[PDB]
Amino acid sequence: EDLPHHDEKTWNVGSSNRNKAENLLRGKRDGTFLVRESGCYACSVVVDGEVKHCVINKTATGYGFAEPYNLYSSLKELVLHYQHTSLVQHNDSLNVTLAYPVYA
Repeated sequence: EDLPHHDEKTWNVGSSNRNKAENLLRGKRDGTFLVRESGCYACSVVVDGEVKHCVINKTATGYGFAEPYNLYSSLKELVLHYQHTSLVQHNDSLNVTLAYPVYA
């Protein structure tokens, strides 16, 4: 019953790239997502039938999608927040939550 997001291996694919992310998310439902590393981090998430990508900033104050909200202490804390809060506030093309970990 607890969210699958609590196991970071269900969504953090480690060192990867945009193409690999597209192949992993192809055919997945809206809200399926992953976090990838290498520009250190990014989020790939399915929105309205398309795979979308955005940067995850790693700053002095924490992780986030945009200032003044780069304040999450870890990637897991970031993911848990955006599991219930839409990314739409940061981008009108990203009206989605991080609902389904790619490997859950």
